[PDB]
Amino acid sequence: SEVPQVVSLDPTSIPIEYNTPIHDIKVQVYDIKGGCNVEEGLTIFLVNNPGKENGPVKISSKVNDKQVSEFLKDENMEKFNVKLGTSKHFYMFNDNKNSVAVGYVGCGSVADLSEADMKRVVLSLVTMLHDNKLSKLTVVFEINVDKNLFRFFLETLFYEYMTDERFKSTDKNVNMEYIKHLGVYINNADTYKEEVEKARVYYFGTYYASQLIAAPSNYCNPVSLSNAAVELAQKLNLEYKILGVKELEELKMGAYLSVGKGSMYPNKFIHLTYKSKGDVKKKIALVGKGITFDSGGYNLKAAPGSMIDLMKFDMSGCAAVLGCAYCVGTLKPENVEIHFLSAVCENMVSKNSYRPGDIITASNGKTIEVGNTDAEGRLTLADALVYAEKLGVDYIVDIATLTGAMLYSLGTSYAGVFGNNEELINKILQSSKTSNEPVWWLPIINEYRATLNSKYADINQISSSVKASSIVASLFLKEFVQNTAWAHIDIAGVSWNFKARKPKGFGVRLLTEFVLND
Amino acid sequence: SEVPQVVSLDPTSIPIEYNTPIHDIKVQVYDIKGGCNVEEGLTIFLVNNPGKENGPVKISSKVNDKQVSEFLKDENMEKFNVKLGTSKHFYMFNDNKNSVAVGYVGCGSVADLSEADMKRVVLSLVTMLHDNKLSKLTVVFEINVDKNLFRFFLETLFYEYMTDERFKSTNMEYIKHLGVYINNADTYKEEVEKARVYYFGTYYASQLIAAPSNYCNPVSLSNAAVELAQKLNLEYKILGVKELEELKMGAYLSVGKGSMYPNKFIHLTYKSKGDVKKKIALVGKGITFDSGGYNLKAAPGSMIDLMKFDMSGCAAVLGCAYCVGTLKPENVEIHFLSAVCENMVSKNSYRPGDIITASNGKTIEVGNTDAEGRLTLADALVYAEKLGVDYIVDIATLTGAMLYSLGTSYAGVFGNNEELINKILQSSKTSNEPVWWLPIINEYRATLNSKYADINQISSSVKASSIVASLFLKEFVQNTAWAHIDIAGVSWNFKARKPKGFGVRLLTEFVLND
Amino acid sequence: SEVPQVVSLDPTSIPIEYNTPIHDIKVQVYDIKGGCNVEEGLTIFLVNNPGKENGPVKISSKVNDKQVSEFLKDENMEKFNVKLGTSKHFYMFNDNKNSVAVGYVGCGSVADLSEADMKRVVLSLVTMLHDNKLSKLTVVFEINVDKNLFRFFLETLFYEYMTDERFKSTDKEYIKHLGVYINNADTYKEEVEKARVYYFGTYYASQLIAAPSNYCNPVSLSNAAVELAQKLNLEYKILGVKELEELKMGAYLSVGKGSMYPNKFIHLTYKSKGDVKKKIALVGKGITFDSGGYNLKAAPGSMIDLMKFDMSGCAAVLGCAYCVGTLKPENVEIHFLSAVCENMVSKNSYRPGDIITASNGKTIEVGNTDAEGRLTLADALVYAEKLGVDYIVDIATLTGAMLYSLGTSYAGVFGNNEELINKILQSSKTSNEPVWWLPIINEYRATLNSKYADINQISSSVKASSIVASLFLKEFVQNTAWAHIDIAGVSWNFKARKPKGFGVRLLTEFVL
Amino acid sequence: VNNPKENGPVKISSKVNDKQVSEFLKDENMEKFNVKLGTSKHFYMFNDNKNSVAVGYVGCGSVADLSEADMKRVVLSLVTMLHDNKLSKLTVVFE
Ligand SMILES: Nc1ccc(C(=O)N[C@@H](C(=O)NO)c2ccc(-n3cccn3)cc2)cc1
Ligand SMILES: Nc1ccc(C(=O)N[C@@H](C(=O)NO)c2ccc(-n3cccn3)cc2)cc1
Ligand SMILES: Nc1ccc(C(=O)N[C@@H](C(=O)NO)c2ccc(-n3cccn3)cc2)cc1
Ligand SMILES: [Zn+2]
Ligand SMILES: [Zn+2]
Ligand SMILES: [Zn+2]
Ligand SMILES: [Zn+2]
Ligand SMILES: [Zn+2]
Ligand SMILES: [Zn+2]
Repeated sequence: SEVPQVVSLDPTSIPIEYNTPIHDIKVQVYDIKGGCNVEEGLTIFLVNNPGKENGPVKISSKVNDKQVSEFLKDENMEKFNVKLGTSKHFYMFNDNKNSVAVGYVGCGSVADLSEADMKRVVLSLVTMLHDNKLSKLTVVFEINVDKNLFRFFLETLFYEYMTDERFKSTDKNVNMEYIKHLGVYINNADTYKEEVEKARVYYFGTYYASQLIAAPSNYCNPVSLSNAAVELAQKLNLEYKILGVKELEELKMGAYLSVGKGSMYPNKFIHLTYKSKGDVKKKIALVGKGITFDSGGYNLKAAPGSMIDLMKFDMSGCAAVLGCAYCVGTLKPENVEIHFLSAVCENMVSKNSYRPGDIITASNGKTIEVGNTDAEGRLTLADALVYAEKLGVDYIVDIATLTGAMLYSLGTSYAGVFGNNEELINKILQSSKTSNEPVWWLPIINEYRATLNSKYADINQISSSVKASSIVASLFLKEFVQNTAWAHIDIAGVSWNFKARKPKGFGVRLLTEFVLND
Repeated sequence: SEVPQVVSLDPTSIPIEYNTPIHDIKVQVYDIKGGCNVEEGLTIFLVNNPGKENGPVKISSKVNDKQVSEFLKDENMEKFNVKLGTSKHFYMFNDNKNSVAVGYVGCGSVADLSEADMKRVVLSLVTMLHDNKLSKLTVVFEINVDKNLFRFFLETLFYEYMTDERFKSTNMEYIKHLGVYINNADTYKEEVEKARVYYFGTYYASQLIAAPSNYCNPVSLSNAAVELAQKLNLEYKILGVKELEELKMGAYLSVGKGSMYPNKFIHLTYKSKGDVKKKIALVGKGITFDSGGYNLKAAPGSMIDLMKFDMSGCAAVLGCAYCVGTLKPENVEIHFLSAVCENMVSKNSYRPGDIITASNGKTIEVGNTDAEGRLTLADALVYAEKLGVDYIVDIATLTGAMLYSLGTSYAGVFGNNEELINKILQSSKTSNEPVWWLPIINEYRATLNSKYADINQISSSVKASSIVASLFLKEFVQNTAWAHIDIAGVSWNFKARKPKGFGVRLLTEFVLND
Repeated sequence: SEVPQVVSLDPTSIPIEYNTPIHDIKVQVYDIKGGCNVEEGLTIFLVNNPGKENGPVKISSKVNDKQVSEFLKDENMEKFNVKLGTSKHFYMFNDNKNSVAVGYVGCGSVADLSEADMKRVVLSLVTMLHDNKLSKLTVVFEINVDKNLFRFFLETLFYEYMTDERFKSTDKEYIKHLGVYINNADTYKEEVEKARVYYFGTYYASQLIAAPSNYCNPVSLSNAAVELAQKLNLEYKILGVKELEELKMGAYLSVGKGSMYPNKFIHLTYKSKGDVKKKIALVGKGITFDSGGYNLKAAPGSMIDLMKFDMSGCAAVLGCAYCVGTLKPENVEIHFLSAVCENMVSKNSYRPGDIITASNGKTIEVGNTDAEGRLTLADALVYAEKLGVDYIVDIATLTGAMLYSLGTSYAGVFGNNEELINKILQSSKTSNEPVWWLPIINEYRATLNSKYADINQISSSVKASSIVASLFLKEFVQNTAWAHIDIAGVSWNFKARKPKGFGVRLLTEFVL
Repeated sequence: VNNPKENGPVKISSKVNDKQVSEFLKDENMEKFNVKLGTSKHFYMFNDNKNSVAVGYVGCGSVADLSEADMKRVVLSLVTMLHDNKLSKLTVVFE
């Protein structure tokens, strides 16, 4: 529980902001049919023009104000177009003679708006919120979006609006003033109202996971992260248990322990549990990769493009699980038992570090020849999957920044999912669709399995020949699940937003939807 | 057209073996429910042991021979195990006193054998043949295979058995009879002659791919297509530089600029002898050699010595053309396309940064001359859609990124139509040439937005080169069903140091089963 | 104070030779207006020939010897030329009939000789000293040199003549007298002992730099500074980890985290005895060894075996402390600062991506553990400005890019004050340690803008790292004249396989 | 506009010969925007004539004597508004 220090200035806990300015925002949903009120703050219309590519702006919604309605006519709006991402700001006086702010965001020419498109819409909106000291934002939906897409709008709005300033001292912002009220005008409002607080919950679950990932490795270490996980479970009322080295030694988790050997921070295995109240019908184990930092070990990340400075994100799998625990813990689904697992450790270079060629013994008795100390993620997950299967669970779903090859496979937008079961994979894909976190199905090719045949150990950690590292890794993971439905989500490519220089908190909504939609 | 020479010793044609020793093999299929006759040749049993991993060998089938039956009892065969690929064969005299050879090949503990599993068995079997001077091989199937897997067995057996000696010189003779004992033999008989056809289509493509680039050039390869079309009776037309200039195929022509061999656009055609109901265009990448151009393949692992294989897509199309021309399917019109050229380093070569104009008017900013395949395919796809077809399917060793994606076993398929892709995937299953569906992610498309040209050839940032290339290709098909099969990883058999002839059976099953 | 050991054979102190064979050399300066006596030893004439490139040698000086004068006539000397660096030895009997050795060194055809020219002159002369068991060296200046260049001749003569054998278990006759014949001898005499002082300050810096990282560590080096301050008479204080924690020097401490050697902040002080009118703080980068950390110097050309030199800035300041401590200037107060530590790979090491907090409250996102010098200099600079000084000047082997900028001969100087830079440049001319002024380009500053911390350690795009580093440093000086001398390129003499001791004379001329 | 402090509020010094825009360019209204170098906002409104006018600002930082890299950032910020606007006339006021 106590975080070890080298100097007295070393942080002993990960700073966590629970009460975000977003949670202070009062969200009200009105039916657009009853007319719009252009009173205080900024009012933004989400407008499209089907068919006409980059067509003119036409405000369909009825506005309950003669001066604002006259301003927003068609003859005045024709000079602006609905190009996706386009925004405009308006200044005018209403019937009361008050300075009001009005504008719009282009939502393109396509009806059924996409998901990447919506993010561009949201980002465009956030630009209008930034550098402007508003108190209320009013969004008018002159487009049709299903309940899932609507919730996604708020989730993304909250997340992109929110700025992480935990580590600013002298460069904090002077002009950061979040709105206090959010008005939403949409048709058939009563069906969308339920999605607001669902969106707010998903927001923080994602934002919580984002905060953990964003925190540097000196702040976020195996101990402080486990402490933060405990603190989260306590606030939610989840059963929690943190296993230390002695307990892990008795469980004979040789793969997991070997990775953490070179670290000054003791291994910490996180095990949170949510037990729905009543007739538990589904038992689920969520496993997340929890490497607080990945130096690569003696196979040091010294090669160009290894991006060692980024490897604080290597606990994103773990962060996704904890963010989910919040959403699950808050929303309180019924008829489900969920285990949130993460074998947390740090991959470092030391006299105590494990060496290339070292043969270790996993907790299931299988001996593993280490071919590369930088392939540690599959080593920790191996023991984690054994732990998970021992729980007697129905579904085992691991999520991990496992292979860099994912950048060459699916890239930065789509995550890859592997598995040994077609129904479990289909549920992940279905959860991917409704959670609005894109994932693509990749194959586990058994012909490659022969390249893992060790001369001395039971199985090789890595392949010498096959360069399909994403599939080979899955072949390795597949060996540590004997008779349980298992899916593997590789989020190495999608976890970090290279453009925004911040985490996505990817997986939180996907996993939560996976649990809820079951 | 005559192949140009630097010296008189430079070859002017690709040597091709049309009449292979495989074609001389008489195949006989018997039903296993009746006992085996072990008179002549070599007799091999395909045996497994479900449950018992690496279990002992048990010959279930009754053998009509007293001396061989003693050999095949349980007490002697138990000393052998069924580990996948393991084999043993002994030489002995039968009841009449003739020298026969008997043995087995291990087929593992899993029932439903895969194709890689089946391939390993065949390899094990072929090793015994490369060490055999006799006349007959008899294979006894004590394992379960559907009609497709059995046909795949023969296809693979024929393909692996055959040895390419065109470039050798300067210990065996091929068998003349093949005996097969399998259950429900009468249903599998139809697959025998189909397999032999699929065999040569693959092996033909292999010969083209295996042929060095000094032998196989844009001229000699185009000549070979003519030679193939003439033997089959396919409408053929080879477009030269002047016609390609008039068609304004600027991307395609720019790639071949640095080559001493003129560009040759291959257009073969199979028209059914009736009412064409589906019209299909098959486009194949035809780079006879890929040096990479001024973006030279000098980085480690660039494998420039391998880049004769860069015409494998074309080889697949030609191989398919063989099968289609031979099998003669009905109600279909098929166009076999390949923009053939050579990517070389010269004063005449095209440069990085060059902006070129494709035949559809779109300008392309070249970011890397080693990405020449998509440039040639760009014009090839434009040519295809003008043909007015229902399906356009390109196949090409396009991206090395496939090696990190699916590897050397599975090829990747992209497309703009889900039904066409499903037809390809269904075709992958029956041909047993494995393909996995990969996504065209439209979010990446913005990275192809050039500052000066209409579209970028490559992305500066996004390293998912396999998806970006597909995004590029998609720009040259406007309103036609199009699929893209990336076979860069699967085309060459690195362990065996030879081509796979990948795509031939995949594409042929696609046209036939459609 | 006590140096930690892994094995008992690990050294606990930097061997230092204070009394070099150079110091036992009795130096005599005579005015040439009166003739040279070719009595004993080797006598070498420094000769020029204006206009002709490699023209003949003509010895102008009067020699108080009939036979040597006849030998040194024009008809005999014409077969030799004055090509810059050329040397010749002569054998002859003098008037009393004693075997004396005489010769010359070519000084080219150009009047105002440069420094590379003079070094070649000095080096060529040293060659005659190394293969000869001589007892006396007499140098006659038949060329024109200002008082400053003359001192440099002696400086370079002393430094190159001297051989460092501290780490030899083998070995293998320094001269005891040095005679100098020059016109206006009475003005050059004052430069004689000044050169000897500048010499050792330089040679002192060389010894510290040349000393391997197992000998010269944060503790042993800090001990040497204490030892140095004591042999002088400077107020000294070495801050250890506990007080540095209370001063909250988080950037500096993070770099030393992975080391077996505790951080040691060197703070020597020279306070004049009168009305201190200028207060100066000299900060030196003090990395006793630079492994690069988790961003290990594993790439080809990283020259990791050289990274013992990464304390050259500190060695320069200490060398300055010696010269200043010896010459004792008036009306000046000088603080000699150096945040000494070791950048190593360990479980305790700081990681890439780590956010640390400097002593001025600014949070820093570490992008590369091999950019540790600016991290240590940041806290050192905050400490420096707290002293309330007029000038803050740091000197450091900070960026390897300097080899691509100015190379190995010229050092780069950056700053936020133009008058301070001109004084540094002015010192470069008189110290004869070449320095070129480089710009701090504010357009690059945006590349140091961190997403989470106050400021980034490194830039993502811009490869002008020497400038980027300077932009980082500028953030830790709020309202004080500050100059930064990047000596990564000039610190090591790659051809001679030894340190240059660069910066010592430059800084001393700046103070004095 | 600049604010000699750092990322401080926007204050329009210039007198505007328009009652409606002057109301917009008031201190109470421009205070919500800051002068960070390159930051910009433009609004659309009707003037006294009831014509659609577009008004805005570009932040020129807190330093007086603008550099050359500084001016480019200002210009780019200005150019972005031109590329996203079907305007006919651009008016730049140098405060
Ligand atoms: N021989 C091998 C095979 C696979 C790997 C591999 O997949 N490494 C992982 C890793 O570090 N696991 O702990 C990996 C490397 C880079 C990235 N990466 C993700 C964004 C950028 N880079 C992700 C995962 C390494 C070495
Ligand atoms: N900037 C880029 C982007 C993509 C590529 C690329 O995919 N290149 C292709 C190619 O050169 N096609 O002609 C490629 C590279 C490697 C391989 N390869 C296949 C088996 C081994 N290597 C195949 C194709 C090259 C440069
Ligand atoms: N991404 C970066 C950017 C700059 C540096 C850098 O400045 N490295 C310095 C250094 O060691 N700082 O502590 C550096 C590197 C090489 C040399 N070098 C000097 C003689 C030869 N090489 C000197 C300094 C390192 C990594
Ligand atoms: Zn790793
Ligand atoms: Zn990892
Ligand atoms: Zn290429
Ligand atoms: Zn190619
Ligand atoms: Zn360094
Ligand atoms: Zn350094």
